Amino acid sequence: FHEAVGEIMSLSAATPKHLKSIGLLSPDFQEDNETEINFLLKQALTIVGTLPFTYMLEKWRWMVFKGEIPKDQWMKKWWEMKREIVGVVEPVPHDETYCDPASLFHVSNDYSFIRYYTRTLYQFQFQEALCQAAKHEGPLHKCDISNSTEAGQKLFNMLRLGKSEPWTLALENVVGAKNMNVRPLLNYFEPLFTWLKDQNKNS
Ligand SMILES: *[C@@H]1O[C@H](CO)[C@@H](O)[C@H](O)[C@H]1NC(C)=O
Ligand SMILES: *[C@@H]1O[C@H](CO)[C@@H](O)[C@H](O)[C@H]1NC(C)=O
Ligand SMILES: [Zn+2]
Repeated sequence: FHEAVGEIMSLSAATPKHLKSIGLLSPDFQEDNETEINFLLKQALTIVGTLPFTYMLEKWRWMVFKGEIPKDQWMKKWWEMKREIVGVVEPVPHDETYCDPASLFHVSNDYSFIRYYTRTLYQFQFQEALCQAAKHEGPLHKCDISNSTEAGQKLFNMLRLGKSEPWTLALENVVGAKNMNVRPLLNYFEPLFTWLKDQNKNS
């Protein structure tokens, strides 16, 4: 929750609407659909890039800790999972002597990694929610929650809650749902999704 709340503010502030309203961006600057596509793809290379990697890493760690993977089949299973979840193949073969996942900082320093997954969703579930109280009409990526007191009050109703109540109840106070949902992310990236589908006709 902490990082999602921190991140939605930056997501809204980076919009060209707030930039042209703050004076940094000249008012005589109309955003072309090409620039919107470029910005969406730059965002996706981070947001949608990290999701399969995070999910695969956490699944491998859970399967190791649960004993489903034998100690002599770790790297085999790891590079098997990476070839069908992340879609990434190792350039050179690795035996059980390697510990490639341990080369990551969060693995060798004993940090839970699933946090970076849910945080990627929650923010969008927040953002898509906060644009409803802000009465946004256009695409989600152009939404700005500024100047709208209703969205701020809806957010604060959960912010003041803290840990006193279950996180599901906190979600229902903003997104109106008890379980995490991925539909806001797809709604956010739909303009990029259509363009990507159109660009891959022959590939
Ligand atoms: C919010 O209100 C201020 C005050 O009039 C205005 O300057 C600004 O353009 C409005 N919109 C945004 C996105 O800041
Ligand atoms: C932007 O819209 C124009 C008008 O339909 C179109 O010709 C152009 O291909 C579009 N570009 C992108 C990146 O969507
Ligand atoms: Zn932070």
